[PDB]
Amino acid sequence: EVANPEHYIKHPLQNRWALWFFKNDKSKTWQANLRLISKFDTVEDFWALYNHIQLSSNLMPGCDYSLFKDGIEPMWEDEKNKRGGRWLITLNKQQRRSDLDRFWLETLLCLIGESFDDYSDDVCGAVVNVRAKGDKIAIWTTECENREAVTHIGRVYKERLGLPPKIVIGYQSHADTATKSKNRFVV
Ligand SMILES: CNc1nc2nc(-c3ccc(P(=O)(O)O)cc3)n(CCOc3ccc(Cl)cc3)c2c(=O)[nH]1
Repeated sequence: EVANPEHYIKHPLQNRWALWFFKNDKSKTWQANLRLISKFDTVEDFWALYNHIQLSSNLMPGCDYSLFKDGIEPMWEDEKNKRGGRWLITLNKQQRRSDLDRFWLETLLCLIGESFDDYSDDVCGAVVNVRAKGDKIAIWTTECENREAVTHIGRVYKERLGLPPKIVIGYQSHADTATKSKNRFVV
């Protein structure tokens, strides 16, 4: 006597995500430049979000997007972030053209579609940096000492972007990034 959900039910993601924007407006404190766009926990709502906002390639230099599981703030300071690190994809300025938007989207669909299976717990979120000096996309993991997790994650990622095995990508811990110029792991 009830309706068959398939038709009218939204498709719930395994997690609620929060999309954040950072605009480099040099006359404000960094923490205050970072602002929450919106949150979503369903497939339909993700596409509503993605489609109504600018492609990463059309953001001006010094701006960022990032997507984090709800309750993880997208900064080193977060409880789930302080012991962690990231897989860094350094894109040059010719890959802003052919790669950026599809690397970022693939990243988004990796997070919310939980492509890391078991390891999906160690995932916190991801960041795309638009810079004049060449762009960045990073995946944040929770613990920079879970080698089995960190490296399987980084390897599924590399594969999921379609990167050839010539290209190596490195994982830096947050404590190193936050204090320094170097990779804990490479794939
Ligand atoms: C003490 N508070 C604090 N300051 C920070 N400064 C950075 C940071 C890291 C790298 C670069 P770069 O690529 O220009 O070299 C610039 C700044 N971060 C890391 C997060 O960055 C994010 C940027 C944008 C978004 Cl949408 C999310 C995170 C933090 C942070 O986590 N906490």
